[PDB]
Amino acid sequence: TPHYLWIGCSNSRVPAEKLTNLEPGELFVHRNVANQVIHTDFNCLSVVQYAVDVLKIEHIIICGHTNCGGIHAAMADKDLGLINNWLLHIRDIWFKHGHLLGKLSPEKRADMLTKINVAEQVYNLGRTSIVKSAWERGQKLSLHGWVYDVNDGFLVDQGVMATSRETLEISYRNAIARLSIL
Amino acid sequence: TPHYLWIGCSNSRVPAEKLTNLEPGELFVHRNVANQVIHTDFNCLSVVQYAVDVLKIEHIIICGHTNCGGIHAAMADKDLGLINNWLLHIRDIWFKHGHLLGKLSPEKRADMLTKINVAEQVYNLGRTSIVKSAWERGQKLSLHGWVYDVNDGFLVDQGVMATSRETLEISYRNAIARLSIL
Amino acid sequence: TPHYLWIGCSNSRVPAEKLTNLEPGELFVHRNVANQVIHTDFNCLSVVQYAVDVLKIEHIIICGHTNCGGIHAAMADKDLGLINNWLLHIRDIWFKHGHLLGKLSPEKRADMLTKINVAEQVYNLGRTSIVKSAWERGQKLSLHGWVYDVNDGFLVDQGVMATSRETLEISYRNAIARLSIL
Amino acid sequence: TPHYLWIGCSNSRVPAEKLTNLEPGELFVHRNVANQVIHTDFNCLSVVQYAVDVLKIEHIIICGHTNCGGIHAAMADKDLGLINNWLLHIRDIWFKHGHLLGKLSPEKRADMLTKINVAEQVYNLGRTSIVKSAWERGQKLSLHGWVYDVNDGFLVDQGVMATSRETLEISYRNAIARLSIL
Ligand SMILES: [Zn+2]
Ligand SMILES: [Zn+2]
Ligand SMILES: [Zn+2]
Ligand SMILES: [Zn+2]
Repeated sequence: TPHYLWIGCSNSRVPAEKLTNLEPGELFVHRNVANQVIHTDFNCLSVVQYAVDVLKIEHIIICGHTNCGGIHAAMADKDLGLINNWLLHIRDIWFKHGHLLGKLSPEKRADMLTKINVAEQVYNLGRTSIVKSAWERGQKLSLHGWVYDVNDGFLVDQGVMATSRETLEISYRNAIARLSIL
Repeated sequence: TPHYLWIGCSNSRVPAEKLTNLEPGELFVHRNVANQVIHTDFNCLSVVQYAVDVLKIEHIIICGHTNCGGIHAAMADKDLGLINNWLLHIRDIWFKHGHLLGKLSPEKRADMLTKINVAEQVYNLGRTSIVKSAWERGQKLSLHGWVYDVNDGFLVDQGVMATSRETLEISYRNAIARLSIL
Repeated sequence: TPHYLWIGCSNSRVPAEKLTNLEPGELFVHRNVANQVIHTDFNCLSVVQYAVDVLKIEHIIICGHTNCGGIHAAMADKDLGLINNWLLHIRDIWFKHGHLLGKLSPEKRADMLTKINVAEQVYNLGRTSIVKSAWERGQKLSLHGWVYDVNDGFLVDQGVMATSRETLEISYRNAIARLSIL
Repeated sequence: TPHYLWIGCSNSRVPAEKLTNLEPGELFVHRNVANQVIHTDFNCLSVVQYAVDVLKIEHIIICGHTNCGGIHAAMADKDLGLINNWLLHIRDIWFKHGHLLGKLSPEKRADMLTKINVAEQVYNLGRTSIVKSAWERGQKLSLHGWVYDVNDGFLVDQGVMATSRETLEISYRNAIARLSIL
């Protein structure tokens, strides 16, 4: 059985098995554009549920990555059909952290939004009743939100780790605080 | 750019870049429970849309797999939270083809539904207006439905394979016809 | 508090309060294009849940109606953006009952698909774990699927009533049987 | 044809054709819990899309309402199944404006979030590529955000009102600004 859920980007360069060292078959995997955990996405939350409730997975990694098409698209004006809907959530995050991102060098803005996004998705994941329950019923379950850079390993935006709803609060607000340091 | 969208199951026992000899960086990936393409799932369809429109991918592989817990769960009566919703589509598929599955021995059954599912999902994928437009505007785009025999090689063909909406009808209906007659 | 959930079409001529005689405030209302209950629609199922679990509603009416734009669109070839995704579920129903509908007079085909649709949505609704639970925990909860005709009151396609998962099976397969009589 | 899409809450205490003096047959309606327009909700957005593209509606009224159980539930910690997912968007809105709501007395709070929600939802509705395209192609389309005071008249203005994407930014941001400053 798998012990890890990897929520990553569909992006071809970011596959769990090569960013991780996990034994073959340890990785339950969900990938979607910009590694989102939208509150009302049955797709992702079904994986999270199946992971958490069927497989009793104890680690969920939301891995985002740099130079992520989703993030760029989120920030772009292009009509990408359904992607617009999907990335609107990311734009929400973008707008929510507009103070911070406005400051940043336009190019780095994408990479910040990637870091932030992961934070937000973990925050989303961790506020899921799926995860909140796993915890509430004392199941061990750690959420991690990382950002993998194509040319750099993990951005050490480590930030995003929750093992409880409370640690989520701290980690999340903490990560957001860290990222705001500039 | 990658050349394949791989829509597969979140089941680790199916790592795409490994089980195809394809390069890492060549598989745009979406995985979800029982590798579904639900008409109204922005998650998957965003991946597809990103794949088809942004990456201009030419091959969408929906790859199911045997001993897929998704498929098993669909056939269980067990309340698996959000997953029940997700898997009710698979149960539609089960019941849609209940007669075929009725005829089958109750283990063959799972692996049949697994194959059928791939077909249904290809069919869904191909009636996507995303995929349909790609085709309508001459975008070379083939849909492929495979099942990875988890305990084995790899059924590099469920027969379902569409390079157009019409080839979709044929391939799919033929696949179903076939799978209904061994 | 409301005692009835009305899942109807967004169609302006089909508002619950005027097709029903219910006291002001008795109607929890969800309407969407072609009054669907898609397994993985958080929107509708949230209303169903809220209805069933918060409001302890004891009656869910999926009211469809004749000359329903959704149904027509379902059957039509038009690109209606997100509507295509949404009505693809209805097309599924259409294709699932293609034998029956193929027979029918093209015009009546739409009205049959409307009757069928309601059956299917109730079937969907009733296989929801929300409803299955209400029942499993002995809560009184009756699903009704009707089809209101603009010029005729209810099509007496009465069919579609479930007060239990078993009655759903019967009512549903029964309704489908009735509709197949031609 | 109807001239208004009414996006409201499933709460019966809000019947649209009645509370507006509008004709029955003039309100295309979507209702859901806390009258949300989630970027990735095909349900609502299909209604909107049908409204905007098929019915060529010129007014989308998102109408929230006071003592909205949706809003209350969002603010409760209670596990309400699928509804938690649905309401996590409202909780984002709550927390997004936590400071404002922090400042408020904990009852004003609900009715504030109710108003804020309408604004957020209008904002979401207006960043819909559905609505954005209608505008981009000169379709006369105004978005309106109202709150029906359930115990009263009707706040025929939350201030949020957009006839374009730019008027969307202004109206929305202004609404938020306002609601943050009484
Ligand atoms: Zn990416
Ligand atoms: Zn599987
Ligand atoms: Zn209709
Ligand atoms: Zn309400």
